[PDB]
Amino acid sequence: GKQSPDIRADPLEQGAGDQGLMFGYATNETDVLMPAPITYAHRLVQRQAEVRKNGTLPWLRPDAKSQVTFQYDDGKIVGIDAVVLSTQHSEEIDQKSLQEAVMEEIIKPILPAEWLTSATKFFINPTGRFVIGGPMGDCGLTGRKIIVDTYGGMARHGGGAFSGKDPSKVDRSAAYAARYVAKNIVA
Amino acid sequence: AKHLFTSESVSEGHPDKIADQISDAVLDAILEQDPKARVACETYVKTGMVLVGGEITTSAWVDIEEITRNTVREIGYVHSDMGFDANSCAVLSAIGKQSPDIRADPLEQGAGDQGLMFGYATNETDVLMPAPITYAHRLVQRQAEVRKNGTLPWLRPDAKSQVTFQYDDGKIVGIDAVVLSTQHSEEIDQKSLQEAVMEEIIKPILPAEWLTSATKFFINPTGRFVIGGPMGDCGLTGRKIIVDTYGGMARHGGGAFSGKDPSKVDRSAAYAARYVAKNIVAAGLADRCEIQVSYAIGVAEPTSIMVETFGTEKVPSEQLTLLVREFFDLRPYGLIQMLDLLHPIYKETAAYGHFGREHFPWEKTDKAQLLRDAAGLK
Amino acid sequence: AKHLFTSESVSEGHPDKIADQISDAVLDAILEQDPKARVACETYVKTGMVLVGGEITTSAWVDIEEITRNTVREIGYVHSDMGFDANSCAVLSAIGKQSPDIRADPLEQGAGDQGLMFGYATNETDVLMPAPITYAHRLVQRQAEVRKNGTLPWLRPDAKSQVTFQYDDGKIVGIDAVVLSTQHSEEIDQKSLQEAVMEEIIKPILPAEWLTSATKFFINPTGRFVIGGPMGDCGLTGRKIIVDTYGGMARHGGGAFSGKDPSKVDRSAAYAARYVAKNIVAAGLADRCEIQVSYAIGVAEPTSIMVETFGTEKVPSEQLTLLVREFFDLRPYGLIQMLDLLHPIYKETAAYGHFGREHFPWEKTDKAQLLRDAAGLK
Repeated sequence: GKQSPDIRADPLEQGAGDQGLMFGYATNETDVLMPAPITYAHRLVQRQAEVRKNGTLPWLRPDAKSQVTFQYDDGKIVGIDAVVLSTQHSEEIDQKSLQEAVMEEIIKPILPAEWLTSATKFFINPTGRFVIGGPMGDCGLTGRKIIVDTYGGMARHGGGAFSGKDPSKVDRSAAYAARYVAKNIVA
Repeated sequence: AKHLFTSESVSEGHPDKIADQISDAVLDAILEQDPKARVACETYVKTGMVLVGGEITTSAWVDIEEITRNTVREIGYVHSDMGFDANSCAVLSAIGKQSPDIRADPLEQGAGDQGLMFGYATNETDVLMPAPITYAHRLVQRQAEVRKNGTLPWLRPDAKSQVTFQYDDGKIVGIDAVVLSTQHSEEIDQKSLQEAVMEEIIKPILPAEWLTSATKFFINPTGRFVIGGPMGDCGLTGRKIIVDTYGGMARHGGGAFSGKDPSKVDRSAAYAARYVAKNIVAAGLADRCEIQVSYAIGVAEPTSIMVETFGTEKVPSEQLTLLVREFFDLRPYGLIQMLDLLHPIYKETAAYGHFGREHFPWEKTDKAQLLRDAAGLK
Repeated sequence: AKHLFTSESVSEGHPDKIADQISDAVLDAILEQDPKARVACETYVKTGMVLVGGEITTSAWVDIEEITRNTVREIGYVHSDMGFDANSCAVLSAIGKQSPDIRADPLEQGAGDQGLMFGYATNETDVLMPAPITYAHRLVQRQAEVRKNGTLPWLRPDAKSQVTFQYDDGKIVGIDAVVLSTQHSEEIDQKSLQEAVMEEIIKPILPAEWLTSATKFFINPTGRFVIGGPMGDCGLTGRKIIVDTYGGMARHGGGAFSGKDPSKVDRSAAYAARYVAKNIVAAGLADRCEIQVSYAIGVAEPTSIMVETFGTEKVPSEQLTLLVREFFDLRPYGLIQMLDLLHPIYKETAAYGHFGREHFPWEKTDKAQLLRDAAGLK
């Protein structure tokens, strides 16, 4: 539903267009001042898209999910306890060869080798074949993945979705601003 | 160590809560006929249409349009002057129904999908919930109660609340700001609305000792609120997850609840995590407890279980994790068995929070005594 | 040789006519900016939603939702009590817009699609149209006129009419049955509605000498008609083609008009066929004339031209077919050039028939004198 913009007070005195809660988080755990588990979770799926697009593994398909379980000890990471990488592929590739390729080409280049011990458990497509996915597999709505966007489970969240909102709405800009002040305080 | 904490809640007339109630109304209708059904319902609510979609694996027959119109009609949208009419709105169904199939151990079923679930419980309140979210729910719940019983006939379903509590050394000492945006009819003037809302909603709910002269009240700060509901803003299922569980007081896994059958760990495990978190606090093991359970799709046992007591535990932390694994069966089917979730009781849980109301299966503290004896606290 | 003939018409509030007006309102908006655009708009109207779809090849920017709401609002659907609200209805757009491309003879362009087009004209009426369809349109048009100007404020947009004429040796001698179903408000009682409709609609329109005692009037035969319009029944573009052109008096090719730009022969050739049929009758060549033009997609010249005079021709039939080819350029672009169809004038043509109203380019009898001289009838 498109409308028409209208047409003298102080611009900085504009009130918030809607109420809400915004949370910003920052920790010196990582270089980019972010929780470690969420960063490496993003690396795996980002690596999957990178490998699929450049042609290293042509049989990959866009849909993919990752899940990394980190083992802390006195507040410091000492290893990785479980890695889950569910990816959509084509019917051409067999299941056994998919696990070998995904492990060697996605998990190995990303995660540090010292964390992956023999006690680490890998779950690469635990169910089986994953050929038809994407929108057909499940419905998709805007703002249903807010936690994986911001920090994962490491930090509290206000509950306001980001995507599809212009900066004038505090549900998005204030969350960016809260992260901005949180990062500067830690930095 | 004074610090202000804020939590908010929305009424059942909010567009994001209409979708949640419609999704769970469909779920409850299916569970009445086929308790073992698989339901994943997503609802999109626009200015004049309701789009109900998802994938259903059941042998039950339900009339989506009849359920949707009845749900909206019960909320109180009866004519277009309110901005949405239940009797004259488009109800499109995109539901894809399938047929259930037909010997191993039922408790060994793997999780249908991966995800993170967080459970939280604190001895701050009687119901073992964060205080700010409970009173935020009270205001919007009081608004619906007053509107329906006829005390204030000029109220309309859509309403939002936001309460800012002033902590001091971890204890609440007052309320710093109260915001109550409500939808009304054009009959009532703005000045009389603020007097009535303050006297009839805020006063009966919030304790009088917290409301001092320094408390700031924002009752419809913008102005008139006549046309609201779906016309004012779009509504989607699962956009209000934080106001459902705990507000901002606790971390959240990111999985929506409404429209999902108990067989999906995105909902049952969150209830189960709250169940074990409430029992640990109720047993006196910790003042605050936070539980994280993680599942991998196709795997029965959780990939990780984390208990956090924020340094308020009466027993060593590594002992608590053993107790959680010993007593509570956290396998995906074990959650259903230990909570009896296969009943049509999810219509009521999609209105003013899934937690804190004692008439729910996951809000029972029955294993609290067993845990206390196991920990040897006498 | 007495025989009863019946024709019917529907008001602009009918669901099948709302879709036609919405489709042509979109067409007129596009033609104002890009006259050479290609528009094929299909509209589906349901209880609370309007779905506008089609393929557009233009460089123009239009707001479909604003156009649709304004069109429905002008009809008179303003609140949900009528069964449909223009301000609170879902307007979904499925329009697929493309970009126009950028040297042969323009008149040699082939037809964009194949089809059959029929044109008809008879000297029975002044406007050279069948009598039953003209008076059927008068009743519904009078109903809208009375409702809007405030003579009968309790009327509502939806209305249908049906008049049964009694012929005798090819001449009308009376009216045997009049049916006028109209939508009203719950305020008016049924008995008073029939007296008002009969006195204020049927009496001023139909000639008094035709309405004898044997004439049967059916004014809302069922009963109350309060909720109608889109809620009562679905509406689609092109479902009322017969009531648009001639009723049952003439054959029809089956191509819908509303929502199609003039470049498509499914609309322009039907206008052109009526144009040549009206001129032949206006020239005195025949009392009744029927023209069929058939195009093959990708071919300029029509595959077949048929003239039928029903044995009422003043010149040999094979001579008429030569005259039609000589004077009228029936190539797909020749129709536009000889009728000046590239103007936003199609909003008015989608309400009470595309034919019989003299303010239309295809209703002009300018080549009648030329045809009469060519046939050598002095």
